[PDB]
Amino acid sequence: DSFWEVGNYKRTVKRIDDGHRLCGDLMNCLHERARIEKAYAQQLTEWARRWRQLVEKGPQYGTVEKAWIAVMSEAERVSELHLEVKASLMNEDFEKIKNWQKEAFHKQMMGGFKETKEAEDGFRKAQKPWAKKLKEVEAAKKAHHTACKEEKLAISREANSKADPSLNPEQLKKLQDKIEKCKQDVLKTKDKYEKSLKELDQTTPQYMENMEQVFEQCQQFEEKRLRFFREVLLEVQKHLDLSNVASYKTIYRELEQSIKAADAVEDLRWFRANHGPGMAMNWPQFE
Amino acid sequence: DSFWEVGNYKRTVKRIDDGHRLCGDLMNCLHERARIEKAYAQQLTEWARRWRQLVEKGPQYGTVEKAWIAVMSEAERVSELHLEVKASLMNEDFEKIKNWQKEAFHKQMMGGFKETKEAEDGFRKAQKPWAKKLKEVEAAKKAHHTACKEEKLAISREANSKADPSLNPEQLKKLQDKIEKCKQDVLKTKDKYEKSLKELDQTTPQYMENMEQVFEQCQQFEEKRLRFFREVLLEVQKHLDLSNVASYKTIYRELEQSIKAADAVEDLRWFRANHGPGMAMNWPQFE
Ligand SMILES: [Ca+2]
Ligand SMILES: [Ca+2]
Ligand SMILES: [Cl-]
Ligand SMILES: [Cl-]
Repeated sequence: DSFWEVGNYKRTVKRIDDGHRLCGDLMNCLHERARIEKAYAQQLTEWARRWRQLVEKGPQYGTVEKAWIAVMSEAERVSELHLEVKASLMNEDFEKIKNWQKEAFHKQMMGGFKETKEAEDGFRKAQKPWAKKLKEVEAAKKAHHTACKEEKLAISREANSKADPSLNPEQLKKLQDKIEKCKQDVLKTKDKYEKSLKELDQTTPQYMENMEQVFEQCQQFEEKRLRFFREVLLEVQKHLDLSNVASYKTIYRELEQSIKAADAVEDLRWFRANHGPGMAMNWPQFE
Repeated sequence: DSFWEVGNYKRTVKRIDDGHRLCGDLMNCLHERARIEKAYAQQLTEWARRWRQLVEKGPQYGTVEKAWIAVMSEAERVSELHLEVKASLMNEDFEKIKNWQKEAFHKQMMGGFKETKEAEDGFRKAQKPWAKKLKEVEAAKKAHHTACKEEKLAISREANSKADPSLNPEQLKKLQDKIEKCKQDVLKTKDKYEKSLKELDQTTPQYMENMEQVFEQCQQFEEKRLRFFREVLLEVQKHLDLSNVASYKTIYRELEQSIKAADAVEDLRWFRANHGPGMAMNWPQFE
């Protein structure tokens, strides 16, 4: 069926509540992910703390130890970034939505929202006249299609004397009497039936305005929401994007640094002077 | 105290068994790293399957819907990357260390490594001659400082003769013989104490030389593990680095462009003509 048909704006008004619903959704969606971003960061700092300790108590000293611990550090510094994502999603994006939802929706006392009950009210009194003066027409339709069908009944019960030569005098008098009263009956109904249509076609213009006038407002409101989503999702896109960052490559430019700084020659060197033949020795002498 | 003191070559030998353990530690270190990269991916893909349904089943249609879902996609393509890390870590870095750690370590039929019992036996082979040559000197020490101190007591037997005209020169002869007997036990022992040292010096150049080769043979083997750790870690750093990854930057340049394609006007135009004043209508007529 059509929107212009009485009470079919229902699905345009329903979009309002759906709008409020789509806010909470976009919030939970962001939040639920923000929680995952922290889950990763937390697992990294925990892991780092674990091995930064295991390596410490480990038997592996020297420059290699530093090169090793450099990875525990990268894990931490990565956690710092991902731990920043979380906040960037909640403190900014999430809230920026929560606020928009309140400054756009107002919970009516009874139920639903103000801007929802208003659209309904608006559409109603913007369709009322075209609906009421649609009853005059419809009440005239079943008033004419009842008389116009009543005419054929007279035309039928008029030739009922083609077999029975009964009271012919009183017959052709009454038969041609009812078909005449029915002639004006169908004509007077059509006359008042054409009127109702005029009375409606005159209500149409004003009805075409008030409706679209109430509808246009909804579109504008929905626009503010759509354009708002494109605005938030973009920010979110930048809060997830770590490729377009400089501090990221840094973490992996310095990791390569520390690892390369592992001079094996220098390690064996140290070990040679502290545990190897490089140690002093009181060679046995006369006492 | 010093490495050159007999037996004090354990620290440099214990280094061997440590080298093995260390490998096992670094393997667990990487395994736990990837195991987290996996859990992080699993959480992402499931976050996608989670909301990719809620959005498609939700009241959010049109371009804005696509822009929204566009996020789920980035959440998947990212998860896919961290899964490449898990594999790279376990299939290469890990399987590499494990492989190396077995090709350089062979457990005995008794326990311990063939290379552990390799250096120890080697050290003893080069130190035994020096040790046994020293055990003689050590005995000569409790040989000269046993007759030389035995000499000092011989003077006591004479010093005690200051106010005791006891025996005759007959006894003086008994203490007079110790002049050409006790003194000999000091000049003959000190003479041999010389030999023990002189002869030991003939067994120290060959001693250090030999003791050196063994130690260097450890420096060689140890070097291999060190340089290996460097080679490995370098690769590991590269398997964790998503900075210089072509696919990574693309993910977001693609997400962003997808969100910018979210035309608000596009969605609006559609609704008005599908549920609004745009819909056609059978304006009442004569029947
Ligand atoms: Ca250590
Ligand atoms: Ca949908
Ligand atoms: Cl409220
Ligand atoms: Cl209220």
